[PDB]
Amino acid sequence: TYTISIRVYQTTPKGFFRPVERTNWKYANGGTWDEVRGEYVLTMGGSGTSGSLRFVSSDTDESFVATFGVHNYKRWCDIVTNLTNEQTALVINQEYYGVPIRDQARENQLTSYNVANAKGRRFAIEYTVTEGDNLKANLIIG
Amino acid sequence: TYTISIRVYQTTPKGFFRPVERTNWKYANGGTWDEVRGEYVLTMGGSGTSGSLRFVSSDTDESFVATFGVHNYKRWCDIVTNLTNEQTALVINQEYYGVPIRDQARENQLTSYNVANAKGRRFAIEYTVTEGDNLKANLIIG
Amino acid sequence: TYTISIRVYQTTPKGFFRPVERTNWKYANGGTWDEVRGEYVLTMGGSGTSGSLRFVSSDTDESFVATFGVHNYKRWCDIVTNLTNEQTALVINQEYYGVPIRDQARENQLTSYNVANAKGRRFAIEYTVTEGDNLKANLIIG
Amino acid sequence: TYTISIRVYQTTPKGFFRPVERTNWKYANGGTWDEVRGEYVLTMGGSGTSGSLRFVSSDTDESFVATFGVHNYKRWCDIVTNLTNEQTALVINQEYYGVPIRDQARENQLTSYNVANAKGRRFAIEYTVTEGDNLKANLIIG
Ligand SMILES: CC(=O)N[C@@H]1[C@@H](O[C@@H]2O[C@H](CO)[C@H](O)[C@H](O)[C@H]2O)[C@H](O)[C@@H](CO)O[C@@H]1O
Ligand SMILES: CC(=O)N[C@@H]1[C@@H](O[C@@H]2O[C@H](CO)[C@H](O)[C@H](O)[C@H]2O)[C@H](O)[C@@H](CO)O[C@@H]1O
Ligand SMILES: CC(=O)N[C@@H]1[C@@H](O[C@@H]2O[C@H](CO)[C@H](O)[C@H](O)[C@H]2O)[C@H](O)[C@@H](CO)O[C@@H]1O
Ligand SMILES: CC(=O)N[C@@H]1[C@@H](O[C@@H]2O[C@H](CO)[C@H](O)[C@H](O)[C@H]2O)[C@H](O)[C@@H](CO)O[C@@H]1O
Repeated sequence: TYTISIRVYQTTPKGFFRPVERTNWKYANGGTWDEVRGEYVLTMGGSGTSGSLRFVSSDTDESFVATFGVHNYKRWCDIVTNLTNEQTALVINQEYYGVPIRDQARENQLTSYNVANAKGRRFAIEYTVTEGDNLKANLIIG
Repeated sequence: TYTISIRVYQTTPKGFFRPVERTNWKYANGGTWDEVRGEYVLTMGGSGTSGSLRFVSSDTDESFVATFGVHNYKRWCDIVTNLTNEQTALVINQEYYGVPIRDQARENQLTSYNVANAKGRRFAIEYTVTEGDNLKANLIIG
Repeated sequence: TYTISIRVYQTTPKGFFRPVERTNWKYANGGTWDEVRGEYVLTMGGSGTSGSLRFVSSDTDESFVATFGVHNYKRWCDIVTNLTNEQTALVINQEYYGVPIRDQARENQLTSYNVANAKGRRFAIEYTVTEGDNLKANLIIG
Repeated sequence: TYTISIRVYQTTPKGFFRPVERTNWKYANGGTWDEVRGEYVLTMGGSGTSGSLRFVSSDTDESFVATFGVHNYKRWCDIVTNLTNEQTALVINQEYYGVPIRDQARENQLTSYNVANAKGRRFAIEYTVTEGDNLKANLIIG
């Protein structure tokens, strides 16, 4: 059993990103999302699965999906932005198990990642605890 | 644009079901989940899509996925229980758009649905507003 | 350090009670309220303090304040209903440290309590774990 | 009836402030706290009351209470930090109605306020809508 506990930081008062979706991939006995002490907690039944969070800023027509998981006993993460309306977290979560470019992101087993949207705003995941059963990450909205 | 506002009634202090997942299907320009005044609000960009909520009772090894949507401009719902660990909301939500036994439930455009798990616990969805752009439903856990 | 973890059960689809306020009394180094895995968690820095939750049903003009605490190393609880608009949780929480009838409720160190409003609806607190540092209770809305 | 909708911006991934308390003062027919689309919404029954939010960073031994209200039909705000353990939101909210150094802050009817704690961290409230029945404010944690 793994947990990934996520702290969300919204760093600029320009626009407002709100949570809109949280998904669980089906591998390794699946997993759950819990809110715990102001954090988003992804619990997974083993290595080889993941969960996604989608955030939307309707003020500025911006959005992103942040995905967190464990691949071969090492944590991984990715962010997808410039989302079409068809790119919900349900859709994006699954792409990490069949789409080569997404597969590669997972295989990278990154402790940190960033990507910018077409509007120039950057998003980042930073694992602050990178080892063990109880992993911790910052999700930073630029 | 459609909304479905959901009030959750957990009626029996035997076990405890907690929210663990909320998904959005990709059709009809997708959708979002919001928490508003203690209610779950599914917003959708048109007719032909849906969203799912999974709840889990860890104390009693119970779980269910409740799905809400609009099909051909009429609201629909379904509940799936007796879940395997591989049946996350991500999985179940998507099955309503390709799996015949799930497709048919969606096509029924039901204003109410009730089901029991193997342990005899009943789960129900009852729409209280069944027409118009802003729909309302009770989710009742027995 | 004590925690009291509270599971809220709303048992009838008649009206809808939503959370509106959560307060902490100042004794024993104060305390906090956290949402953890769908539960309300009151953490307190020792014996001799408490915290309150207020719920409101605007559909039916009903409300109540449920208070939980530890007095002389034994848990206690009370519910106040038939609230005036001036009876917020902030007000009610404090009354257990100066108002004789409220003082008495606290001194009772009850594992369970119930009270009905003028509309005939009953509310109950039931401690399921009554001893130790990590206490658990059901808040049942009739 | 007044509303104040609050967007929280936690801007620095050094420490983590989590919500721990939300209180309502008793004047002007009281009020409520709601979570709406990722925002905190304080609703009040008239002019002359307020509500408080306490946030705590356990990692860094930091905390603050942010208070929002309407005084003589104009919005007001204040932040208190460097809190003792006895200074819960319940305590602080009430002090704005009898304690001179707090009364004066309320009477200032400020559209913006900023303060630093002993460790040098800045906290700010900035109203984005300053007139009418439905007010809006950013709460910025530095
Ligand atoms: C150890 C590990 O991380 N393995 C993953 C593997 O996860 C496993 O998937 C199977 C079903 O395919 C099953 O759910 C099992 O419980 C999981 O541990 C992934 O399938 C692949 C991605 O293709 O990556 C690793 O091998
Ligand atoms: C109007 C309606 O309810 N139609 C649905 C249809 O939804 C549409 O799907 C397409 C993509 O196929 C697109 O997303 C469009 O925006 C939607 O309105 C569903 O595809 C089907 C599923 O069987 O059911 C109706 O025809
Ligand atoms: C052990 C216990 O429960 N004692 C309470 C007492 O709590 C204590 O209050 C003082 C300040 O008065 C201080 O905050 C200390 O940390 C607390 O443990 C209560 O004051 C009284 C109620 O009047 O009840 C017990 O004695
Ligand atoms: C209109 C206004 O803002 N007045 C406030 C006043 O609020 C009123 O308080 C009384 C009880 O004293 C009652 O609750 C009424 O509904 C409120 O409008 C405040 O009491 C004072 C605090 O100094 O400030 C103004 O006068």
